[PDB]
Amino acid sequence: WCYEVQAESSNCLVPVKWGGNCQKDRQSPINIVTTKAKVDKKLGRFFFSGYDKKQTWTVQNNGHSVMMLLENKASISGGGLPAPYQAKQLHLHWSDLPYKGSEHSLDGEHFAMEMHIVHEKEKPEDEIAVLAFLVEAGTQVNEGFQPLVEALSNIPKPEMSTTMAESSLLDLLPKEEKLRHYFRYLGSLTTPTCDEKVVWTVFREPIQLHREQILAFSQKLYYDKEQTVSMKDNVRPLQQLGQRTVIKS
Ligand SMILES: CCN[C@H]1C[C@H](C)S(=O)(=O)c2sc(S(N)(=O)=O)cc21
Ligand SMILES: [Zn+2]
Repeated sequence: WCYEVQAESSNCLVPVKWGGNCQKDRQSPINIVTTKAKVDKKLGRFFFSGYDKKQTWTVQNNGHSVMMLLENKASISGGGLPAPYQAKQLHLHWSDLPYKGSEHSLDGEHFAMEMHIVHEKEKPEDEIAVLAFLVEAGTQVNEGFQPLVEALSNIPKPEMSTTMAESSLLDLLPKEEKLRHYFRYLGSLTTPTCDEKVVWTVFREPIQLHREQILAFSQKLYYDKEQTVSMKDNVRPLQQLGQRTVIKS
């Protein structure tokens, strides 16, 4: 399987031809019409555990994205979730243009990147909880992202792995006060096999990176071990909401 962009220069199955569960009815990502999302008072604050601890994370190019291995060293609870969820991995989706790098959209507005923090239910439509943050260009270098951005030139090819300098997950997120507002729905993984087992949370507040930090991703990373196709536009096309609803805090 591949993204649309990889087909043009392949030395593979494009998104509209993906099999498995990818052609089903409760798929992700979606466009969120914010006025159509109903406030649900049960969507309380998230509580984070291990997000404040400095770690040296392993980060790897898996041929589709760059992925930090979180190795169960952090967890979340609250946020209307039925149970705590263990953190498994963090990865991103991006482009090199400001309005075609996110997977989800808000009222038709797209962003430059989207970051996905993937967690698994501690014990189904909510086996996996993904925390989704939308990214745009701001005025300044986001210092919290510097260890990740700095690591990228050490994993230019698929299968490569490196160790980031000391950093926390908290360093990557908005101020906690700004995480109170989010959107919630049930959907799928955004890559094959597209399993309908994800409870999604899309935070309303964008993260800001400097333009140069966002461009680093497409400038330093490659889809192929021949380094001829720059990694970008790793974005699944929008899927239909159908008879689901979106709720918000
Ligand atoms: C390369 C895609 N990997 C898949 C399977 C992995 C086992 S996972 O962590 O479940 C996961 S989370 C997402 S996303 N884009 O919906 O957040 C995709 C993936
Ligand atoms: Zn993702």
